[PDB]
Amino acid sequence: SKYERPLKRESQIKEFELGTHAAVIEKVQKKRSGNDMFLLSLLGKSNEKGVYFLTFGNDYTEDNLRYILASIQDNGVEIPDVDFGYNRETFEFLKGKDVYIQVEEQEYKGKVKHAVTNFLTQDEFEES
Amino acid sequence: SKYERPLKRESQIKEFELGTHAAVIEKVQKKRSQKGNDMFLLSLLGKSNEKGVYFLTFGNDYTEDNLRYILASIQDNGVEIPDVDFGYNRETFEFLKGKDVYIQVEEQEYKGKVKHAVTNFLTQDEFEES
Ligand SMILES: [K+]
Repeated sequence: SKYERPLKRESQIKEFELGTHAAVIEKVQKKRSGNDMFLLSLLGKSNEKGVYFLTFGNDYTEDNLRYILASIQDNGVEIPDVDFGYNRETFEFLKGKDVYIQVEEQEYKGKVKHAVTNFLTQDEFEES
Repeated sequence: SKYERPLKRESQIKEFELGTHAAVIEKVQKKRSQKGNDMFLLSLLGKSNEKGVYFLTFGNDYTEDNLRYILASIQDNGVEIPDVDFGYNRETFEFLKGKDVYIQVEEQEYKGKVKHAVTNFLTQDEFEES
């Protein structure tokens, strides 16, 4: 057969549209950049797919996890008295928790994506 | 203008087809039956945006086993089951939310008319068999 540039595969994977969304942290995976990381897979109400990298070791680590925990808290889950950080308690705790999320567009290397940027509180979600 | 019947629209409420599906427990709602049994109503969202429901009834002989089946399915989708007494309580209500499961849809009869209904929660093995 004469070669013919094939059509792009998985063009119709559901991604989040711009704005705020009620989502679930469907999955959590361990990763490494040097930096220790949790990869958070996010699932939308219409099976939209997004990801968020929680990076440990830096200055924003504590705050970034707090917002996640507050968003979980505001989706009707009690935050226990655990030492939250790069540990197994946290890894397990984040799996299958409802959240509010913010989705903005993000340029990288020419093309544009829809990136999950922040985890929102009840108040910040209701604003939008 | 003279009347012409508009074509049937699409159900934005797309129901589950028959057979087996992977889904997530999207929502849990506190209810009470007509008899007076406490109930959890589980909204299930399939991978193709299908939407079904399930009534977990407490205070009968089928309650304890029904939870095992749900909690086993949650366990096999990679979530550790905590050390709590499961029942009509905050800890159960909160835990079930947001969890991936395997379900089995079948034909049932509501007031005589047939409908697609979520019947069982499958372990990993059972899912693959289908
Ligand atoms: K029409």
